Amino acid sequence: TEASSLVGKLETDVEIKASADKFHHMFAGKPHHVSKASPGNIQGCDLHEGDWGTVGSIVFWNYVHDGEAKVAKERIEAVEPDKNLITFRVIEGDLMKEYKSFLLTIQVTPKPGGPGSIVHWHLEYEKISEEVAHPETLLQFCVEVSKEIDEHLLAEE
Repeated sequence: TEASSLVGKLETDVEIKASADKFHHMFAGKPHHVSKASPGNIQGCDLHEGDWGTVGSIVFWNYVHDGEAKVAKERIEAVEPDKNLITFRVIEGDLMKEYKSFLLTIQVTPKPGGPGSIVHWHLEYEKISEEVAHPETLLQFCVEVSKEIDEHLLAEE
């Protein structure tokens, strides 16, 4: 049958130990990062608290994973402050070579109970063609972010 509509989607739910409240906390102007010992340290402007206006925000997340420098190129498409929702748009052209549009939305809310929060991954992507698209790659992207963000929040106060 193939992707008859060519739009494909995949939805997965990852469980985290990180509090949804503690995740939601990143949308506030204090995630803990200070330019200290800097009376005028020139190295560019340190990436601080979001002042990009939330929607339309383009930020880059850079991390080292297995010795490789991994960077995520993203654009905020939509954010629910009350529902704790964040929609990521792919901007990287590399991923655009398999999907002519890829949108992934995550929502972190309490689900098992209390601090137990589940991250709902909602992925929607338009196949350029079937053999061209590889659903595998999105899941790997999701899992590697899930574990990082969870542990990064656990690693912090």
